[PDB]
Amino acid sequence: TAEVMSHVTAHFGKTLEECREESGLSVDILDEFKHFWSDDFDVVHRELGCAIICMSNKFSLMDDDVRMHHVNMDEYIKSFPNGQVLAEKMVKLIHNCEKQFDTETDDCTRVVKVAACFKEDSRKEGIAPEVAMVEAVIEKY
Ligand SMILES: CCC/C=C\C=C\CCCCCCCCCO
Ligand SMILES: [Mg+2]
Repeated sequence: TAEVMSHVTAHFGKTLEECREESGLSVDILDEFKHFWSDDFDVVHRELGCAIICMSNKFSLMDDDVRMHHVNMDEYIKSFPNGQVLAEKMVKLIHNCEKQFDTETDDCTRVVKVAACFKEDSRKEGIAPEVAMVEAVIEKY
């Protein structure tokens, strides 16, 4: 659900700043990872794709070929409250996007294209949070 995705996003986003330099991702492109979900944030920059690799690697969410590791992704998602309701759908949805971009061999570019597809399909399927839901989780600390 969108509520569960808010919790996943809020945690996943904590590795933005440590990944910023190696990805070449300007603050001007993305200042806080929660804005990934803004209606009018365009998910396009190769640097954001590099950042997403870097952030995923932190939680072993990538397989040897820089695609989603399905098992580790499922385990990550179920580590959040009610995570089991989202885990099957989210893997299926991401993997479907990956197949559409399998002919992009540049890893950063492939991953940003996959991220954009995942955002769009997440809205269609009802698992996209609003920024305010993401902020509400972050704000409990
Ligand atoms: C991914 C869990 C954190 C929540 C939102 C972040 C979304 C951006 C990226 C979606 C996953 C992309 C990994 C697939 C790479 C295929 O080569
Ligand atoms: Mg490769």
